[PDB]
Amino acid sequence: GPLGSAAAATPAVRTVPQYKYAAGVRNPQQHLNAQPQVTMQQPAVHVQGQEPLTASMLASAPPQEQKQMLGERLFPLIQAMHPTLAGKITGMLLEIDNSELLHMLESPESLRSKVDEAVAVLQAHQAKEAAQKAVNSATGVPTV
Repeated sequence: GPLGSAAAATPAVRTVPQYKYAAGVRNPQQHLNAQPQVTMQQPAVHVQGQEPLTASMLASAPPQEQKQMLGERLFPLIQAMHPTLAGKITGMLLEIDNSELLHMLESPESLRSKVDEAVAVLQAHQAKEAAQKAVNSATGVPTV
């Protein structure tokens, strides 16, 4: 790496790291009939809306909301990823394990994978046994 941010030691700064570790534990059958272009496994969902919120968006406001839109502007965006399951997801992303707060700002996919994952954590902390008694740690008058 050029600067002292990450650590991977790879001159291949063109492609993204292989985050998909395909283990060869399964039985490698034939099914080698996939030569032409595959149009399946991908619905007809084009991009009609605008650019969503993520790490890229965060880096778009270095001297502005570099540490804000990550969990204070993503709210209207999460509702898209999850059935209006937001309201706390991204807001949590500014207080989660902290590692998700870092990865989300460093990857245009982390903010999404860590958000969706934080959802599993939000639901487990919502109406579950993770009910908090402290009501003074909450917000008072919502700003705009």
